[PDB]
Amino acid sequence: PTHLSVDTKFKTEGLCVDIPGIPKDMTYRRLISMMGFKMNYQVNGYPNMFITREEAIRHVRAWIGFDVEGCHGTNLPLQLGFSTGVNLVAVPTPLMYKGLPWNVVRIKIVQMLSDTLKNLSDRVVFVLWAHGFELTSMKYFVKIGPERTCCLCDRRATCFSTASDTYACWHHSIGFDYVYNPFMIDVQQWGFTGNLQSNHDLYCQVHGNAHVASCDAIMTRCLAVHECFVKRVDWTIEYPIIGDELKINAACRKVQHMVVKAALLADKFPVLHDIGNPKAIKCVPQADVEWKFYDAQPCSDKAYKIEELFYSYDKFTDGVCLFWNCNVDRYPANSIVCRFDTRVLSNLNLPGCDGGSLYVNKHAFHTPAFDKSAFVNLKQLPFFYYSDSPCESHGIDYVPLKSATCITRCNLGGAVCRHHANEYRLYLDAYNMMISAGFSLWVYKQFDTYNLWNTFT
Ligand SMILES: COCC(=O)Nc1c(C)cc(C)cc1C
Ligand SMILES: COCC(=O)Nc1c(C)cc(C)cc1C
Ligand SMILES: [Zn+2]
Ligand SMILES: [Zn+2]
Ligand SMILES: [Zn+2]
Repeated sequence: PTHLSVDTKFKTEGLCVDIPGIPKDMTYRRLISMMGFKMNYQVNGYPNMFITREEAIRHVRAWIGFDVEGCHGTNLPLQLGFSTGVNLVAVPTPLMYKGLPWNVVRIKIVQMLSDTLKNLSDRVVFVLWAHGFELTSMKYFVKIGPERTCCLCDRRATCFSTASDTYACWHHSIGFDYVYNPFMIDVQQWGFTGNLQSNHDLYCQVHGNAHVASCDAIMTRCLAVHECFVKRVDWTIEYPIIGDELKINAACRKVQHMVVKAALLADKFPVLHDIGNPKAIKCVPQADVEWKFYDAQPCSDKAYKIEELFYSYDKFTDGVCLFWNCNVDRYPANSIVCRFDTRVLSNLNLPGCDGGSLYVNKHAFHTPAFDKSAFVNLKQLPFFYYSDSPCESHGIDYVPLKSATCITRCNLGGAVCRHHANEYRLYLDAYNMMISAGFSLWVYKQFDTYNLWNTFT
């Protein structure tokens, strides 16, 4: 059971207002045929246009919500809405475009999907709340057949051009007019009571219903993200590397060791309460401190309430609390915090449910909306580099470093050595990588790097 059987049953009740008289008994095979496509008994990598919830989850980066609303349908104009906020009007002859024939609408669809998806995925998954018009409109912009490769590269073909009779991936599709071998999933097949807006609004207050097709496309995809990543969580699914995943993760580990090490050296807390991932390891193994761990999985729905995390019966007020990606409603004043900023624009961060974002880096993590009020008892952690390692080069040309934030014995002594200058510049690069990936760093108000200078005596 790798792919979705074309002989699987498809519930058609949601389709009968646009398509009156639709048979109750229906398979994906008959549905695809009714959509004007022909599968021709082809065992060439594309067994079905529709996919399972499990395949959809593995391909979350390819998700594009799609809705079609009849403005007046062979005789009537259709409004094509996508979760990118785009609305196109197709004539049979929140960005709104005026009525145009299918031959030009299809060119815009290819361009839009290609720019959105080229750095996210090898495919497109149309996420629907199917009522009929969206399925019957696909024949005007989609072509299907065997799996193919790009004419200019080795990636799989996602587009076709009738002008040159060629196939292309999302990176090489300029001027292509057809979407080739797209995938799709109907959210209505998952068993819901009531319409799209009533199910979406149960969990999300950030997406409204401005009554246009793109609003429904956005609500549709958001509801699918809620079901697959908020209410259901699977950390055993691995996602491919598409960007700076490894550098970002390495940078996070470097910054954590640095910040926690200097907080312990500057304020000498007797105990550190490490709250978060139950698989955490001490980030400063040589530190004197009493290291105590508290297990909390990443919260994917709402931030943890500090009262439920700390109360219900031990002394968190003693020493310092470390919340490394442990999203709480209000941090205590004695904290060291790393909190992901859901508003960050990146190829790793996908739009999520109710202000949250879906951060995909090896695993998918739905993260509650970033809230500046969580950090009221703390301040932003300033950049700094600290090193007690000896000044000794060993073993990439040089320019002398001058910086008030290079906290080393050589800078204290008046002149930064080559070793600490190379290490500072590498650390600053890792730091900038982590911040630009969306991570934010917060610290207890008494934290002062001036206290690190006397750790060299
Ligand atoms: C970060 O979590 C703080 C906290 O309250 N943890 C805790 C729990 C949950 C149960 C018992 C019996 C004891 C403690 C210290
Ligand atoms: C409950 O924690 C109260 C608090 O603010 N603790 C604190 C103290 C007392 C001294 C230093 C230098 C730093 C911290 C974080
Ligand atoms: Zn290509
Ligand atoms: Zn929503
Ligand atoms: Zn040095």
